[PDB]
Amino acid sequence: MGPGFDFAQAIMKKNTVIARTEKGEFTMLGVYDRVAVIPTHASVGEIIYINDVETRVLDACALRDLTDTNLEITIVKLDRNQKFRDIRHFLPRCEDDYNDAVLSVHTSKFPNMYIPVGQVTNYGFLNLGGTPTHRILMYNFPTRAGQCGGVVTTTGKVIGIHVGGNGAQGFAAMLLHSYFTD
Repeated sequence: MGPGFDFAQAIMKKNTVIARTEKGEFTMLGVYDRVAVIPTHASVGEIIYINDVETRVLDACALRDLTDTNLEITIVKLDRNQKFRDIRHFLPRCEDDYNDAVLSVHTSKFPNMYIPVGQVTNYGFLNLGGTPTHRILMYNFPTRAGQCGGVVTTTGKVIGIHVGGNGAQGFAAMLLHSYFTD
């Protein structure tokens, strides 16, 4: 409807796949080459389904900060025959607050879903499903089951992936450029 949705749509159309694990179906953001991200609570194993195709996981790393606190991001390298468009230049370098964000989801349950969530706070610490978690972004939208892995964007930036909610607020794990240096 506007330049926010334009950016979100551009990311969804080229940089997302449907990931299925034994814990559910997730929006999965491809970042570069065969590297993607998913919430750690997806419990990625040796095999994952990508757009309903059996795919070997070449590597999976559940990220933690240097205090050994959960970040709720898992970086996955996929045994896929095709690379993602490189979107690492759209990743923020530092922790920050944002205006006018969009949360975009693409699953069997929620195809082509875009939500204008508005103001995004650098919330920091969250007890997420009983797990202490850092670098949490917060938006005042009542997000629901099926939205985990959803991409949070502003015009020009891919800033996080949706990892939970409490019925009134939604929470995303930050994406930082420094996670994806090679």
